[PDB]
Amino acid sequence: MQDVRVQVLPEVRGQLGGTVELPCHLLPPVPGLYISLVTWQRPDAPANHQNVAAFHPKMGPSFPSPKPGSERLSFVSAKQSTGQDTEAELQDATLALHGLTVEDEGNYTCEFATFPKGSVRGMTWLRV
Amino acid sequence: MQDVRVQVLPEVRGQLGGTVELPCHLLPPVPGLYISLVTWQRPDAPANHQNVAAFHPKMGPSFPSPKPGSERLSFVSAKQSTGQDTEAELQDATLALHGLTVEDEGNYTCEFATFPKGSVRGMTWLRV
Ligand SMILES: [Cl-]
Ligand SMILES: [Cl-]
Ligand SMILES: [Mg+2]
Ligand SMILES: [Mg+2]
Repeated sequence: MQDVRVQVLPEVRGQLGGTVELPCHLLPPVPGLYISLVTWQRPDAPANHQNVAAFHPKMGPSFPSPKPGSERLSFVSAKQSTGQDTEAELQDATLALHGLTVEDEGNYTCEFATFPKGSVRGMTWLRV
Repeated sequence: MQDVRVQVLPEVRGQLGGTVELPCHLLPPVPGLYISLVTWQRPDAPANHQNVAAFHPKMGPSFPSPKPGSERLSFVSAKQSTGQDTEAELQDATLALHGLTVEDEGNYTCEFATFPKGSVRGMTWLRV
């Protein structure tokens, strides 16, 4: 079973008041690897305020910080299961920020909690 | 819903050739918080070799580094579900190292991947 790694861009440039995407993908495809969770964190934030977005395969997204907050964040492509007919897909963890503010600038870390490989991460600087 | 934090000791002293435990507990009890995964990492290791142990609620433990490796690691108290009669318990992520070697010394990070709160961690220096 191959190791997995988090593919990101090192820097993304956004426009104030606009939307920007932070690509994040778990590579390569590894049959049998289970993605238990994905999170986005601001690693330079106070330690108890690092998590800004999370995604669970069965329960979907959460946004455990008021800023940027649910209203200004979306998982662009991640899918949760909503019934017997639908399966989760967390491999593309790309995050969008909406209504960009100056306080949104900085480092963002995309982390996949996987089994059996454990947790792996990649970091992007959002420049606004 | 209260934030959760990882409770650890800052330093644990082991004896060469012996067993040592690294306590790790997710606090406080939070009704509704789901623990998706726990991992133990060596944060000072090369980046692609940080994960040394993982625990999934349904699939149990994995040890994605040859050292210390499965033979020399155990989750002291974590429980997986093994059927309809049993439920997982990951809140106590305490790790034991066995047959301690000098190469085992250093920082160990215990991380819980939770929903909806995201991923939180605590770090302990194992002194041997
Ligand atoms: Cl590999
Ligand atoms: Cl709180
Ligand atoms: Mg928070
Ligand atoms: Mg490995």
